[PDB]
Amino acid sequence: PLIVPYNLPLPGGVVPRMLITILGTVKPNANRIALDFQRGNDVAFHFNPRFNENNRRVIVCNTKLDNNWGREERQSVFPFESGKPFKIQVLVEPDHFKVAVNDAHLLQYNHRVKKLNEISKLGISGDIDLTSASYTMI
Ligand SMILES: OC[C@H]1O[C@@H](O[C@H]2[C@H](O)[C@@H](O)[C@H](O)O[C@@H]2CO)[C@H](O)[C@@H](O)[C@H]1O
Ligand SMILES: [Cl-]
Repeated sequence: PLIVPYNLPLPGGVVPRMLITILGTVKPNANRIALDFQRGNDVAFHFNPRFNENNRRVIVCNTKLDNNWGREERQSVFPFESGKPFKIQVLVEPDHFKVAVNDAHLLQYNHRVKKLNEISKLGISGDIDLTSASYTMI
């Protein structure tokens, strides 16, 4: 019921205790999913499940500054499956984003962009049917 790519504004940026929840279903024969927490043109946190990178499934995380991608942090634990519904929860903590998928902790990503209050948009894209994109304070 939501258009993809989807832009979710994050008013006044992010802050510790902010929980962002994305519900969707992976399409059959999916290639990629991307969450992009943006600070203007910069990407503070790119969370990028890849379903077929040299016949491997991997999650690539990174930051884009001044149009340049930085050093990739790769996670081989891969909780997504083509055709299946998922929940991604991103909890903002003082020193990292903490990601859980389907209620199971997946990874953390240390804050490289430090102006948390300027990370004011989340872009959601890729091979999914998007059901819900929302946030709350815990
Ligand atoms: O780093 C995130 C970024 O990756 C780009 O692709 C990389 C690829 O991961 C790497 O193996 C290769 O050496 O360089 C490519 C270009 O930097 C994606 O194009 C981009 O969308 C992000 O996902
Ligand atoms: Cl910064």
